[PDB]
Amino acid sequence: PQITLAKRPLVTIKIGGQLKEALLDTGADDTVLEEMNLPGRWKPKMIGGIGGFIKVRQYDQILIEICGHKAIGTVLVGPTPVNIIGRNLLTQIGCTLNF
Amino acid sequence: PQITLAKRPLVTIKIGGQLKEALLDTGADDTVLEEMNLPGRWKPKMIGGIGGFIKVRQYDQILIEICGHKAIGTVLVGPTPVNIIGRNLLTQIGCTLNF
Ligand SMILES: CC(C)[C@H](NC(=O)[C@H](C)NC(=O)OCc1ccccc1)C(=O)N[C@@H](Cc1ccccc1)[C@@H](O)[C@H](O)[C@H](Cc1ccccc1)NC(=O)[C@@H](NC(=O)[C@H](C)NC(=O)OCc1ccccc1)C(C)C
Ligand SMILES: COc1ccc(Br)c(OC)c1C(=O)O
Ligand SMILES: COc1ccc(Br)c(OC)c1C(=O)O
Repeated sequence: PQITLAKRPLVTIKIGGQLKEALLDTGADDTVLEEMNLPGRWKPKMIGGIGGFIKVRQYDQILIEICGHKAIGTVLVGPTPVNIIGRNLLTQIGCTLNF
Repeated sequence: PQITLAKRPLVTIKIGGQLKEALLDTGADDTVLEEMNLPGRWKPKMIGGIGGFIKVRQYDQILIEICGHKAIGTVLVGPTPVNIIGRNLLTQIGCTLNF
């Protein structure tokens, strides 16, 4: 698809067997999801942005389906007000910026 | 151009008489620049990111050039570590996400 930016690029995703929306975010190095339960091991990490830092649980090898495209990578789960798809997954779905 | 996302989507911009690198940021509603002077009498504005909210300065009617594409709009200035080009400007230069 081609997505214009008059509105936030919020798209349907599937993760952990659940339908969610997430922001296709070219300004995010990493993928950061709203607090949710995922099974298995994780490691404590912190990530920084405009407000300072938040603490997140880092999960590896998480599958996310993004507009029907599969991506697998590292996902951080924590107190973000928006699910963020970062560049680690955007490259896997062949996402580019064009102008 | 077509910009892949293996690395940060940094491009050169011109603003306030200064050449700078900035992030083409689809996850940003607004454009936020590192501490600098801009012409005009600013208004206060709150913006929110990972880590919470910060208070920044809003300058309206600011000229910016982004890879040869001229734009005019509102630009925020505050304690960001990276110059961020947000959707308010990305739409003006005809920038889309594609996959
Ligand atoms: C999502 C993260 C992985 C992320 N950071 C990274 O990729 C790397 C690992 N971080 C990094 O390099 O951090 C270094 C450092 C360390 C300490 C503190 C400062 C910075 C990031 O925050 N990326 C942001 C840009 C940036 C990148 C590097 C360093 C600093 C910030 C935006 O691209 C990203 O798209 C976020 C997503 C977001 C939305 C809101 C809450 C949580 C996450 N957008 C934003 O931060 C923008 N906010 C918005 O667009 C919000 C949604 N709108 C808004 O504030 O509108 C005004 C409004 C407020 C209140 C009422 C009325 C209107 C901001 C740049 C303007
Ligand atoms: C550095 O500290 C953390 C980072 C991520 C997480 Br998740 C943490 O646990 C809540 C902690 C901590 O031990 O407080
Ligand atoms: C009013 O919309 C927002 C503005 C800034 C931020 Br930060 C928001 O959180 C993601 C929201 C929102 O929850 O929709």
